[PDB]
Amino acid sequence: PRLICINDYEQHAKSVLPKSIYDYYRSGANDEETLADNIAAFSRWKLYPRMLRNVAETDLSTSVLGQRVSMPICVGATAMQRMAHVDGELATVRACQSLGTGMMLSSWATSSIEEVAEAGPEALRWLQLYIYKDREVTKKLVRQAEKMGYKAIFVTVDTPYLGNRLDDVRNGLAAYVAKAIDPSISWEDIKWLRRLTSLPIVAKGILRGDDAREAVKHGLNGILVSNHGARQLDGVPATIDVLPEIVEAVEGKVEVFLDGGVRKGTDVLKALALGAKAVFVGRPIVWGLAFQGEKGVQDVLEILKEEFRLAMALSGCQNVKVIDKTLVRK
Amino acid sequence: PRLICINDYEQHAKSVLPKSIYDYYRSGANDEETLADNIAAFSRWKLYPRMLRNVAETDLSTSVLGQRVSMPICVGATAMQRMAHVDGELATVRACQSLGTGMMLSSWATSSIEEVAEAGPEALRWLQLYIYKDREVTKKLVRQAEKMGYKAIFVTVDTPYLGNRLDDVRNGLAAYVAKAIDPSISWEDIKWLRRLTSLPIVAKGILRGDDAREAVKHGLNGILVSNHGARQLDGVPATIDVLPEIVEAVEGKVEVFLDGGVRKGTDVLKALALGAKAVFVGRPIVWGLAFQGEKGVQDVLEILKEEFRLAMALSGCQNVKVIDKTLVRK
Amino acid sequence: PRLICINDYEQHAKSVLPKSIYDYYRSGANDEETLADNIAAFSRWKLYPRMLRNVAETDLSTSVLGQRVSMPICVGATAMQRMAHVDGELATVRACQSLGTGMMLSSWATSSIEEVAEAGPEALRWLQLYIYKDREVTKKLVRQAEKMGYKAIFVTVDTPYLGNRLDDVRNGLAAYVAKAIDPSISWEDIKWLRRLTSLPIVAKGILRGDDAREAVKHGLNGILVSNHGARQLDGVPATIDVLPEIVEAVEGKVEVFLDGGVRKGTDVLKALALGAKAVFVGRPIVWGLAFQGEKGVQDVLEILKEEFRLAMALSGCQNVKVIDKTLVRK
Amino acid sequence: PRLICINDYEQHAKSVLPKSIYDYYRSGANDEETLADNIAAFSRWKLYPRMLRNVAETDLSTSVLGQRVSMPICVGATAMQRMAHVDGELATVRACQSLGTGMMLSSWATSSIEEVAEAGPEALRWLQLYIYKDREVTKKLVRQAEKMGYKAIFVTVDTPYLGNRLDDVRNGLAAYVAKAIDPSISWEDIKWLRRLTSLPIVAKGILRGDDAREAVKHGLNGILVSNHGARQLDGVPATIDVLPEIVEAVEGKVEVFLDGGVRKGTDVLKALALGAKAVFVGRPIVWGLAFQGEKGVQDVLEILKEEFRLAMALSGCQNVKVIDKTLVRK
Ligand SMILES: Cc1cc2nc3c(=O)[nH]c(=O)nc-3n(C[C@H](O)[C@H](O)[C@H](O)COP(=O)(O)O)c2cc1C
Ligand SMILES: Cc1cc2nc3c(=O)[nH]c(=O)nc-3n(C[C@H](O)[C@H](O)[C@H](O)COP(=O)(O)O)c2cc1C
Ligand SMILES: Cc1cc2nc3c(=O)[nH]c(=O)nc-3n(C[C@H](O)[C@H](O)[C@H](O)COP(=O)(O)O)c2cc1C
Ligand SMILES: Cc1cc2nc3c(=O)[nH]c(=O)nc-3n(C[C@H](O)[C@H](O)[C@H](O)COP(=O)(O)O)c2cc1C
Ligand SMILES: CCCOc1ncccc1CN(C)c1ccc2n[nH]c(C(=O)O)c2c1
Ligand SMILES: CCCOc1ncccc1CN(C)c1ccc2n[nH]c(C(=O)O)c2c1
Ligand SMILES: CCCOc1ncccc1CN(C)c1ccc2n[nH]c(C(=O)O)c2c1
Ligand SMILES: CCCOc1ncccc1CN(C)c1ccc2n[nH]c(C(=O)O)c2c1
Repeated sequence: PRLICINDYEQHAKSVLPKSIYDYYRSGANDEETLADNIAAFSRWKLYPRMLRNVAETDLSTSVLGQRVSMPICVGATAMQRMAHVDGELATVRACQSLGTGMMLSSWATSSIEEVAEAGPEALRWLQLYIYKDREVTKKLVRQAEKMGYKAIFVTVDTPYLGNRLDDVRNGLAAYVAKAIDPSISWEDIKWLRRLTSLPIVAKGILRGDDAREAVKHGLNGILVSNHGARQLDGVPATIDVLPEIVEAVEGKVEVFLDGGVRKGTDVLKALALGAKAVFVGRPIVWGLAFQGEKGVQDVLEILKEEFRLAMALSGCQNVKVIDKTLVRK
Repeated sequence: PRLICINDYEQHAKSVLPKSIYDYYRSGANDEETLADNIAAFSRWKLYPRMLRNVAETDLSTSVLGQRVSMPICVGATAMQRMAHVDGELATVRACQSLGTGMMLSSWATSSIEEVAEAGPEALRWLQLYIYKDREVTKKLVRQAEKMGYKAIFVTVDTPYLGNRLDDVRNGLAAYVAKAIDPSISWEDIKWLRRLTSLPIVAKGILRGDDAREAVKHGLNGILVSNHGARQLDGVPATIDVLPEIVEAVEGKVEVFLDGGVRKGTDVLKALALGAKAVFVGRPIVWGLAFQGEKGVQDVLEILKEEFRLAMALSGCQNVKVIDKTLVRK
Repeated sequence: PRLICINDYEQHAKSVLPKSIYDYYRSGANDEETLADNIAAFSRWKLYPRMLRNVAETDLSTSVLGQRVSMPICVGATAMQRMAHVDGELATVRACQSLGTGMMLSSWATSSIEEVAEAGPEALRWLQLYIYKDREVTKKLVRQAEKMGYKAIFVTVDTPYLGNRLDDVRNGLAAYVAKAIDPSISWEDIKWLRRLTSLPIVAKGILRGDDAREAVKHGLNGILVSNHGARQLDGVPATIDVLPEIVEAVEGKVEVFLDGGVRKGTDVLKALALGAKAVFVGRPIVWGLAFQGEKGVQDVLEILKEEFRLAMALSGCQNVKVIDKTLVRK
Repeated sequence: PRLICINDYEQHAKSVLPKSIYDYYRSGANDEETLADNIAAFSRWKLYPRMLRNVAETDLSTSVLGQRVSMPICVGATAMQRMAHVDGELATVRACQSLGTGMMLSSWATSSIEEVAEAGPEALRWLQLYIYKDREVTKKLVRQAEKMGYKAIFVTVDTPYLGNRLDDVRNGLAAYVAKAIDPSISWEDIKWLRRLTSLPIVAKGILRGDDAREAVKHGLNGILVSNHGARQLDGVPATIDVLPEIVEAVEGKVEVFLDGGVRKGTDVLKALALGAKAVFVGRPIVWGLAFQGEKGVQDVLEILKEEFRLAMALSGCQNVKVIDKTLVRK
């Protein structure tokens, strides 16, 4: 069928995936208050476009942690991509290479670090890391990322335990993940990881300014403002609503990124107006895989790219450097 | 059937137009957040009527850019009127002549500038203009408007590219329009147009006070606060909500007008209380054409006129000069 | 059937009245924004009950314009009561006599001033007045009210013209009323009426503090904060929301009353906490007549009385003198 | 069936109880505005979790009125437990003994004070008291609570009369309760009860800071911020919304508790962040009994315990002493 926006990709995925797999991907934690809010919050921020600026030649390119990208829209870590499409993470990395954007690989990816680097040798690639109770396997992942040309580590800090998604309980794996992830992870473990690698490290899952300041103090290189796609603690705010406090807190010392609820080009524009360098998408990528593997991911990323180009042009922004805080008001 | 308010005209149009044509007229951009808000915002502004003022002889007349009109309710530019009714823009201009109000003719009208002036020789007529990549045809339209007795140019400034209306993609023309409209349009092109004609020029599609001030600085003669009927950038505010900032910004130097969401006489009263000189209606006119051509447009304009008369009388306003800011609070 | 609250009476009335008659009674003006708000606004004001006050002997009695009543809940003027029940206004006045509360008789009542006084000789009775273009018949009504033992005039000031209720247009009388009511009514006509009678006069339909102050300056004896049951100008605020401004404006010089949306005993308590002396009910009385004439009106008034007694007791109020502004917050 | 959250227990109870019994348990007063708000209010308070704190060993234990409990989640008084399950209050007290939390026994319990103490000899048990018109039976209950090892009296102060639950009227007992409960109860009766027993006394049903201060002045030992599960006066605020004012008012002199709307572990966390020592649950316990008596109550309490453990861990709280006001914002 004819899919023209990200919601059409979700609707198609619901129509072709087994219910248990669609529910795993769609679900948030508990009553899904934050899942609704990640989307509703973007709608509350209103755009104040400038007219007559000359937007004939819109340039979406930017950089993430010193590496050039084609657009401020990157693929976030999502476990279990092979349940959406046989090609899983290799399909995703091939789409990212085509688009000129970066892929954050889950540390629970079915495809190995090496396999993804072999499928996307020229793709910008980052590794998402959990600090596992087994620090030997944690270290081995970081060293493999270094050796295979990955350009940053995104350490997930909001998952001492996995969240309670009610459909997953109504429909093994979760127990095996709980056995592996360390609930004792502290700032001392961040000091260890900062000593372990010279790669840029981003703290993924920060929601408070004081924690963002502590990440800067520990010599990390970025914050990804994230509520884990509303899958961890329900009743946290929308990421777009905490973004301004986090940008204020880090005083320009490190790049700030956002995920959670990005579905449209205007969502990207609002996040950049509030000070994010770039945004990451989770579920939209899975819906792309479910439609048509590599070509479906490419289509989702091209829809977001073109929606973002149009939103930039209609708001009077030739390039991402002129996106400013006066474009948005809540 | 018996149609007694503007929403009844829309419902009738949905019942008789081909789905693709109804959807073209009804649709807003993307998720249609602004389309809903243009209407909902009017409901948030509450009326504080004065009693016992003597409203036996209500006078709705006013002026637009120095020309007398019967009511502060005028017809906005809407392309493709011949898809609603065979008589298209000639039906509309004949209704405007009957009512004593003005018609803004789209520059993509099926009827020529001359043909409309021949159908409505005594009608107040304005030309809506896009600055086309072809500046020769742009100049020719302005000269034809001058020669055929049009009294102002409304230059549309919010359309460097056309918006993404999802139903139009689900259901050629849009490509031909994208080929013609210039995305490079800047304030330098406004200086060119201000030098090209002595007619009054109104900037249509301003949403920011700073842009309104720049339009005054370039010697334009009015601002039409407009989000293009919520068809361009989705997630901009409702026009009624940005109107007060724009009125404040221009410090009484030029007339300020409003379109977007006007469906009822109380909408007209709220816009005038917040400082608009007059309001324009888009979609209601198309629904009038779909019902009964000239007589349907006349009926829609008479419903709005009489709703407005009643709202003025119930709020204690004998004429538009006594409509003041204390009538409304958000 | 078993009707235990005012909404059950409405539901029963919808089930037994001809659609055109139910719609006439239920309807508000235009899109019915104020009709919804008159009810929703009461829900936004929250109650802060005091505990342990000794509410064994609750006393609901008060006074209206110097006359004792059994409860601060009185019957408002509603035209056309004989369309709900053959006994119409005689049923209503007999119920008011039983309850010990007052009845405001519409000046468009089917039963004459004399007939109502004959049915309810010991009932507290007031006359609602329109200043008719025919000042002779206006004067004759006031003199008949004086002669037949009525204790006040409620002059309706929000109806220069009748409102636009869409169902009445979809389903004669309205034209005959428009022919009779004077749209020229001004404060000069209030000076005339204040000279015409020594009875207490209440201005019914004031929504602004400045108009309330003008009513005090003209020697009127009360304000009834009213939007005519949301049937006149749509998009005015809820009466409960403007009540505090009007109470503030009159500085205790005259009694302030409220109608619009009273359906429950807690509505009565909120209006008294915000400074109203008493409240009036319109539609609930008509639903009572539709159920069972006099006995139905008596039942509606007894439900409101007992709901109000319970709300007073649960909030720690022994009598209406201890109802204070700290009981409510918006 | 597989019940994994408290709402699933309610849905199951609706499926197995007679409608009249389900409606008795579910219902709130009048239009049930407060019943909806007790739940909606928790959703408006947002959580600001701290990351990287080391939550490997979460400790939920606390104390209530000097007695250790396993978790800050206790069973509130609910009359008529034997209508949900044959074992009624004996099932409930056996579940509380298993969990290591306390049970507040209704003074209208079917099981006697002695019978409950015999079923749960090692359970933490409190008596909820009404001051009955018969002060002899009131005194006898307090003495029996003392003799049978109960550790506090919760005196209910928001019930001079029972509330108006509309389904109970649509579907005897209520008349017998109205005959027994004294509407004259004042602060003088609290002085009497404070002289009658040396047990800790908690005032249950306070919604105002000034009343909370008066309870402290009368030598009571705690406040239970309660609106009686929204069953008394409708249109009072949600308990979570008045909690902060009550905590502020008592200046740390006495413990403050909350009930009303607790359904999830994040509700418990929000109440403790705003200064409650512990929370009580009413309806969830009845749904547990309806499912499977003692084992159903145990399951409900274990679901709340584990939800609360997870919410504490995901918010960076090792124990209840580190739960602070910066975790929440409205
Ligand atoms: C199915 C699924 C699997 C995910 N797996 C991971 C993971 O393994 N590691 C991780 O750090 N984040 C994971 N996330 C969270 C995402 O990285 C990101 O925070 C979130 O998906 C963004 O929200 P969105 O889905 O609304 O874009 C996952 C999210 C989803 C929906
Ligand atoms: C079907 C349609 C066609 C339109 N065509 C034009 C156009 O050619 N030029 C223009 O400046 N505005 C155009 N507009 C925008 C209107 O001039 C106006 O901004 C808008 O219709 C007002 O909102 P309303 O439809 O809620 O009244 C169009 C709007 C619609 C709905
Ligand atoms: C059917 C109907 C007839 C009414 N007739 C009159 C009238 O003749 N004169 C008048 O002053 N107000 C009239 N009112 C307005 C009421 O006096 C009062 O303002 C309103 O009914 C109160 O709102 P409620 O219906 O929500 O209680 C009427 C209202 C209704 C619903
Ligand atoms: C069916 C039912 C019976 C109750 N019986 C009593 C009672 O006998 N005494 C009392 O003090 N509170 C009683 N309550 C109120 C509870 O103690 C508590 O305030 C309320 O249930 C908490 O709200 P929740 O049900 O949302 O948890 C009762 C509540 C319900 C729902
Ligand atoms: C149909 C697939 C069901 O896959 C699961 N079901 C239950 C639990 C875990 C998984 C998958 N795994 C291994 C992970 C691993 C790390 C993760 N980080 N975040 C998430 C998430 O889902 O939000 C993670 C999921
Ligand atoms: C059934 C008719 C489909 O007509 C189209 N369909 C798609 C694209 C364009 C058109 C019509 N044309 C030529 C224009 C021209 C200028 C415009 N300015 N604003 C609009 C608008 O629709 O908001 C414009 C539309
Ligand atoms: C089925 C009955 C239809 O009765 C009508 N139908 C239409 C118009 C008038 C009436 C009734 N009349 C005579 C009046 C007279 C004075 C009034 N003041 N307020 C109202 C009101 O309805 O709000 C009034 C109605
Ligand atoms: C199917 C059972 C219907 O039980 C009733 N029906 C109506 C009235 C009373 C009861 C039960 N009784 C004796 C009590 C006694 C004290 C109470 N305190 N609060 C409540 C409450 O329901 O909120 C109370 C109920």
